Amino acid sequence: NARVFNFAAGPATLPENVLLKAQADLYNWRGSGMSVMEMSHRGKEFLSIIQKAESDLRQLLEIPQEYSVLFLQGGATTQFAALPLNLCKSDDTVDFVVTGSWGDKAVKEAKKYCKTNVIWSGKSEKYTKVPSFEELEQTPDAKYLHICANETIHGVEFKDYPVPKNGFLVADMSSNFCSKPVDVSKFGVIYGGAQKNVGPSGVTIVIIRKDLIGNAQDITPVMLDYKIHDENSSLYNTPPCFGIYMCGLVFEDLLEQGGLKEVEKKNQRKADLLYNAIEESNGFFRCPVEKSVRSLMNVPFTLEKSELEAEFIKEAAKEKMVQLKGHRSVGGMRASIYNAMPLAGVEKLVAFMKDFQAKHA
Amino acid sequence: SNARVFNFAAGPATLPENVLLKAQADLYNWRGSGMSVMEMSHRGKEFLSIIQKAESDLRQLLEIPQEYSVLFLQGGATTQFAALPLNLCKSDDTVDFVVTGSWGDKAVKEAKKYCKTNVIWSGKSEKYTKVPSFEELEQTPDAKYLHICANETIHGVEFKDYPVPKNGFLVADMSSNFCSKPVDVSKFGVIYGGAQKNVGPSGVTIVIIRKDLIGNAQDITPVMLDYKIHDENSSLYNTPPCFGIYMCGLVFEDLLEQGGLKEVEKKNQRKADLLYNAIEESNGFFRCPVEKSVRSLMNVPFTLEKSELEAEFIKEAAKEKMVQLKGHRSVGGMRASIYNAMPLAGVEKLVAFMKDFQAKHA
Ligand SMILES: Cc1ncc(COP(=O)(O)O)c(CN)c1O
Ligand SMILES: Cc1ncc(COP(=O)(O)O)c(CN)c1O
Ligand code: NA
Repeated sequence: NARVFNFAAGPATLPENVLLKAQADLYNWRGSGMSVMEMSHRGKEFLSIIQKAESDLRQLLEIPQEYSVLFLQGGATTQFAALPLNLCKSDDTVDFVVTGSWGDKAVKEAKKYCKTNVIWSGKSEKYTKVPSFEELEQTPDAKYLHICANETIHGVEFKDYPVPKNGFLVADMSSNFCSKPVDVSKFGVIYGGAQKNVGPSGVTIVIIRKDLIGNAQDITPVMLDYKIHDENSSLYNTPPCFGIYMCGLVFEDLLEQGGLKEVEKKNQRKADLLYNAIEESNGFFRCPVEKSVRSLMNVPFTLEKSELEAEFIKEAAKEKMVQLKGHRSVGGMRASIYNAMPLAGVEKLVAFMKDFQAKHA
Repeated sequence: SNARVFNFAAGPATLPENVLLKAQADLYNWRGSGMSVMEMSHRGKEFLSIIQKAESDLRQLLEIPQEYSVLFLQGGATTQFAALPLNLCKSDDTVDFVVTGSWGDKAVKEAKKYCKTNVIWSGKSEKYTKVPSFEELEQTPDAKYLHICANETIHGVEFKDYPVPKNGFLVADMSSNFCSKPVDVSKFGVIYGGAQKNVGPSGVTIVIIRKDLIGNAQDITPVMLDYKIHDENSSLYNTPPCFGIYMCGLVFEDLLEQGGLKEVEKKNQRKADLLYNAIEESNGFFRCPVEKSVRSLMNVPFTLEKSELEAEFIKEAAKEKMVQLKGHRSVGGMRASIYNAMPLAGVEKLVAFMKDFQAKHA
């Protein structure tokens, strides 16, 4: 049967023209006589691919030459260790602003390798807000400030960014990467797994200011050492070649769409349809997140009639809208609406919500 | 070339055509699920069926006993060079190594960050052409484990039988001969390897580990390197390399269809013999430096007496659709990597090419 509307939160839906391009290239990429999956990573074909992927990503996000771009394995969770291993001594302090459970996971891992100060946590109001930056009390000698830019489970997204009092800003942008323009120069490090907006799982992108590379802790595994990866242009060991190729296809296609200003407009448009449906529902559907920080990528919502949640999810799936189930601890629903989710999928969901409400009025 | 070439790359490597064509067919919509494998939730029922079948197929192929875990991880074999001593040793423990090539040497260097190392024997002095007699190896009396690289991909040295560890257990990097032949898994505490030679694309690393060795990692172990975390979450602690795992699953299923590892080994031995016999019968025109009894079935390094002709040999072979034959910078010459999926006809073409080349340049 046909392709479904896939609301999965990661891995996620990918552009159909990209998938079909990959299908067409799979057996024999451009007359090279082999698949990307069979290429030497030190061969001229693969080198062309990873170089074009880097150049395309630099163009898309406007990443200047003062920053390195690394294509790594291990997921964002590997970076939770790599960051303080590379950037801190064991007795340095990192500040965290914790706006959901991904930030909390980052804090717990960093505690192995340095000191951590959680200068603000949204937990007491169920992770529904971003703090006022002026009232944060930042540690005066902090090495860096870590945020999770888009909290995938909780639907809380930074629109503006804090200015570190000392040191530099590090952001986990896994679930909103390449969804909108970002002024990279405000950051020391931007990182994220590919598997929401830019490719399949198995590739993690690290964007790191060059003056911060080097001097990792002695216990840093070679495979977590940024200087090693940078000096070898992400080919220290065998990279995730097919994944990097797929990212390259996605980056190329985002440029063809008109770049990130255009991508942002589409994302804002389709998210507004869903949030407006929720707010106009007279409480039938509810989104807990404070309006100004509502994610364009992950939309958590509940039903006033909580007992109807299983029926909602099951009937949506019969209507080809899958993976709408929300997190264990609040229940309800989560609509993930990443760059490649078609406008028509969001419209189908909004129509289904309207009909469901009228039926269970 | 709009025909597929004979691809002698050392990793990533050639893969079976039937596997690639199955992946092509299903890439847009896997089995009416309505999405690609590349778009599936790792916590969803479709992907769970894929990873579970991949593990089941591998357990059958290798005859992995029930008391071993199978982990599908990211990071390559190089990440395991760190994860092994982090998980298995305290910081003042010792690991013994037999070093038969440069991959083992890299494992030693990384392990030193995490524990003490002892190289009992190195083949470096004879340019990595031999395996030591095992009984005379002086093992450390309290060594936690003994590490080998079962197939040294650059040097072409392959273990046929295995040493018996004295105090601890045996760990083997089988990256470049993984699923080329039967292995008595019970002889090992850990077998590991990147998928990218014999069983899949780059991005997936397999670790087969005895369950009683899991747990008790050093406090500084990253969560992503911790065997207990991966095992208790069945390799889904974080987001796994879903598509790579899928691809490995296809390869395992095809290796079972071929008749399993006894059949795979026969084919490997047969095609390797063709190439080694061509070299030995050439009256010194071609030379392999490796001692005969430990010559790899997977990677065949060889040189020309007239070394000035090596560049032409490689360029001319590539015009004849035999690519990636250049050998390592320290010895020059050539390296023919002839993994499971390398067709017999590719080895036949190279041998015929070698014959013609010698006749022409004799
Ligand atoms: C915002 C965020 N951060 C980190 C992660 C962890 O990424 P990975 O599974 O690649 O380790 C996720 C995964 N959903 C995420 O959404
Ligand atoms: C025997 C062996 N061990 C380890 C490695 C390193 O593996 P990776 O690039 O996946 O880290 C290689 C790669 N050629 C290898 O051949
Ligand atoms: Na201090």
